[PDB]
Amino acid sequence: DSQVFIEKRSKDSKFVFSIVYNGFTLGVWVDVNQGLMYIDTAHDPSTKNVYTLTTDDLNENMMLITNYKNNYHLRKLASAFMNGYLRFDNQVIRNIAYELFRKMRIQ
Amino acid sequence: DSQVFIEKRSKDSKFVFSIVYNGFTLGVWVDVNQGLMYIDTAHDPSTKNVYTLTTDDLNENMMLITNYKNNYHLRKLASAFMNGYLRFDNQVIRNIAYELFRKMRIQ
Repeated sequence: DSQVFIEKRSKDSKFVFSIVYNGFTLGVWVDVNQGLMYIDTAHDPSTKNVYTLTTDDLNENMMLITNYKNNYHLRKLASAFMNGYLRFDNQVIRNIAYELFRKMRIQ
Repeated sequence: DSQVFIEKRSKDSKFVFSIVYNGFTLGVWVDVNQGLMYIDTAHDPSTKNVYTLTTDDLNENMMLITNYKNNYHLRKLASAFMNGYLRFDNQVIRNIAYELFRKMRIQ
């Protein structure tokens, strides 16, 4: 099933933040020189940049514009995905990221 | 009502494309040096870069990822809006752009 955006994170990529989506944690990583972002299960368990996203959406984190003040890393994620710069470690992660993205909105 | 992202287009801004949303035409313009994009009613009636967006959405142009191949200018629009780089000529235009954005999705 279309393993095109499927790349493992590069040696020089750096951790930036995590998303806990339902209860599953996804680590987001950046390769600065390449201009690519990667979503993997690996993460740093002590980071300040953590975002709880849930299917029912009580904290409104699926609302990119409602929460502009607080959600900077999510809006970048969504940009990178739309501008073609997001990479996923696995097809499973990919299917999870897709599902996450499907319930986001620009309001 | 919050006239913050309300700026008229700059002297050096250039036309890039239009969106016909329901039947109303919006011209999108870029100021390259400032890194800002503007939505106004002005447009170039002979451009090739035209995108028909409709509330019921038959052509699927509200699906940023479904139509990745064809919708490059829309994905940039949505990026600019989320990264804080979109400006609107009027509050009316703004309310229209907001409404347009509300029915878009990342699928």
